[PDB]
Amino acid sequence: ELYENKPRRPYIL
Repeated sequence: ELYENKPRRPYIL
């Protein structure tokens, strides 16, 4: 739901 703090690259490329 709410946007949480992302770490590195989630799964993007």
